[PDB]
Amino acid sequence: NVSLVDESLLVGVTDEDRAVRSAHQFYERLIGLWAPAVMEAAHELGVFAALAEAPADSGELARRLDCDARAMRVLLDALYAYDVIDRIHDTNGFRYLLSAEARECLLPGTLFSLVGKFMHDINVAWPAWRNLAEVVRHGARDTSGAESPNGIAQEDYESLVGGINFWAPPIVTTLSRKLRASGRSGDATASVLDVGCGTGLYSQLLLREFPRWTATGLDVERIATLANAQALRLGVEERFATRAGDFWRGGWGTGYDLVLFANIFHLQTPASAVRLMRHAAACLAPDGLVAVVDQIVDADREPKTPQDRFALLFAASMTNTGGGDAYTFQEYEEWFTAAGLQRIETLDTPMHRILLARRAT
Amino acid sequence: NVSLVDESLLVGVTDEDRAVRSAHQFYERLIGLWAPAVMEAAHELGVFAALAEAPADSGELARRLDCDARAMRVLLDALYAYDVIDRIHDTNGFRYLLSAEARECLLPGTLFSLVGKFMHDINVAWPAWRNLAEVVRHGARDTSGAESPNGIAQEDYESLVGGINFWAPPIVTTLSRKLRASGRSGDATASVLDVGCGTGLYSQLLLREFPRWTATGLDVERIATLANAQALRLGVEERFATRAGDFWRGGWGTGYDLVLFANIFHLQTPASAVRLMRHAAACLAPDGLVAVVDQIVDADREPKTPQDRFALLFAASMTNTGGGDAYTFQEYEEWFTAAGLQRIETLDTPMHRILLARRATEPSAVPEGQASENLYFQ
Ligand SMILES: Nc1ncnc2c1ncn2[C@@H]1O[C@H](CSCC[C@H](N)C(=O)O)[C@@H](O)[C@H]1O
Ligand SMILES: Nc1ncnc2c1ncn2[C@@H]1O[C@H](CSCC[C@H](N)C(=O)O)[C@@H](O)[C@H]1O
Repeated sequence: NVSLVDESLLVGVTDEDRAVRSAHQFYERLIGLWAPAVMEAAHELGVFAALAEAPADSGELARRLDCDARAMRVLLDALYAYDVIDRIHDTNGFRYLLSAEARECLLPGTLFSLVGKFMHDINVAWPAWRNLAEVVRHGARDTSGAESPNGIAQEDYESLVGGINFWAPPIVTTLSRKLRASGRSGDATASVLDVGCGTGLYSQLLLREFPRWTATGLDVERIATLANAQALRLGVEERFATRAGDFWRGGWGTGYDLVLFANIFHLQTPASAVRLMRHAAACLAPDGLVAVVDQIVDADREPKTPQDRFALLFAASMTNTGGGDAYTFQEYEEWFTAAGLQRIETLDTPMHRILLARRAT
Repeated sequence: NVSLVDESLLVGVTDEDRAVRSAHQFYERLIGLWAPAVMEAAHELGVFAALAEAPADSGELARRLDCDARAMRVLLDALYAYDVIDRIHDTNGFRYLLSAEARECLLPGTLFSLVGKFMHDINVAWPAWRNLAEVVRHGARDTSGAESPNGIAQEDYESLVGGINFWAPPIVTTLSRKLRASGRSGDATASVLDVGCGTGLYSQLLLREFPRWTATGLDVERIATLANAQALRLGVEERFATRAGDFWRGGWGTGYDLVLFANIFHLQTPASAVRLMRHAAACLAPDGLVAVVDQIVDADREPKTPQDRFALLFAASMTNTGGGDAYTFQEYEEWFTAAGLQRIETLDTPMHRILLARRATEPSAVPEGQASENLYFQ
């Protein structure tokens, strides 16, 4: 399906055979470089927007985009080989197009658009990844020698946050099922705090699921603007508010039934993480919950499941961009304890775990 | 498996379900960026050589390599997540180490070392891949409009040729099995021409398989130097020779029983490809064979098999580096016909296909004469 090596043709177990087999497997990993390069170049050239507007043969698309015809065929067939675009082959030749699901992912301004991820890679991640050895040499450390938090800046998040909206629906449906099995129902009011809310999608999907709930997102000015616009598109604006500014300044509020941290703790240092956890505990209502949605692994750091394997890789993505980590269950439990909280649930999602915690006293 | 997404937790019915599912699959493809970055950084830092010398925990490796302890933990655990390095468990914890098979791939100077591929990526391919958009805009067409061959240069091949040695053994095993099944044997004299031989591994492995054969490798002088050294390493130097120079000149000799083109045609334009095929036919014994080993796909260009999917991607790798293609079976058949050859076999290998061609047996359906000549010139 995805394989680039016909492994059925790598046979034997002599030392030579095993070395050759490993070399092919390592080469296949190395050529994983090619997929973001192809996809991100296609984005830069306007390929996806053009295919959505009108399906096209490769020569026609090259003319429309002022590109070389042969190179465009090569690029389009590579995108088809990655299952990113569709292609019809009949007696008239080839026509390239987007499926509805691909359109949602590849065009700007849709709910699940990956354009912000493409742009994050182009502008931030790809130059950093080429310098990874330097950061490993020197450490993700500040001028005083202390661990630094992750370095992705608010202006970079303006793109990236929309590009990670796709994570939210599986996470929110898993969380919502558990909250309903926890006696939290529709028709009862509750207040949510979404710390570092990004576009606000996690909050906004909760608002759709729980029609009497309200939610408040904390994020920086320009991100809060994005989040309010998205709430309006989703029809939950009357129950979604933002509180713009650096969340380290406080002004979070109190009485929250749910405090959500999605994709926040991996940005922290241990010192900043424990502070955030204590802040969260202080704003909880009686019977409130903290939900951490993150790349979380056991201290053994064994890649036993896809979520564990992704967490170990995500830690490298954090180091690449200046700090943070994929923290361990044991670390979260330490932070919970320090904040007077106790972990009560762990739920798996496609690429994350949800940890739920509540006040012990 | 080695998936990075737990796809059992993604639904796929509604339009929103399916968009979310595709976005996770596309994201998984995008984060393929991270693996070469981690592996190539580890090479630059000396990780693989150090682990081969002495297995160590992250903190010990950080000390030995003058790196930060936490960042080294992050790097090594990522390599472990990619199955590139292993663990050995002690009563007090574990160390990282390389398996025997991984050592052969990750250390410099071994026969199957990927180091030359790491360095090709670092020096050439990484920066090119981020400029891919501008190369698609302009194409490989020269100032006069004609397509250019691939632009990877001799200085680049000094690293890359050793870094692709790993492809050769499965290919040579498959080729040799077909040669023997067809009647060839190693206790009779035969001559092989290896055009653009690189390190010479393909013809050197053939020389080990067929102990009375000889082989001549064609390449530029700095690569021929590598090939002669490797022939000595493999014990076949008495039957392996090189001829340095631009192989597009032709005049390759006479009487060759086998003319091998491994990883050559994808570098070509259609014009240079047909010229090479004609040079091959001109040097072939009456019963000789041409073997093309390349990224080859049907004209339907459908990603049905791994080899098809890799070929379509490899075409992009050629465009990335200035020219060439993953050519189709039908294009090779054009070139065989233009050279008086006929395809007789197609064989699959892990990431390639082998085409075998012999001298044609039947004449063109168009009789000799001016009309045939005019068709030829057009
Ligand atoms: N000190 C700080 N104050 C406010 N927002 C912050 C912050 N540090 C990080 N953030 C915000 O935290 C978010 C991290 S990305 C995650 C966004 C969202 N929770 C999601 O999972 O999709 C960004 O929107 C970023 O601007
Ligand atoms: N015009 C030319 N004349 C001579 N050698 C050339 C050439 N163009 C390319 N080459 C050589 O062709 C090789 C291409 S890489 C393939 C090497 C080998 N056949 C293998 O498959 O491993 C390089 O060694 C390069 O130096």
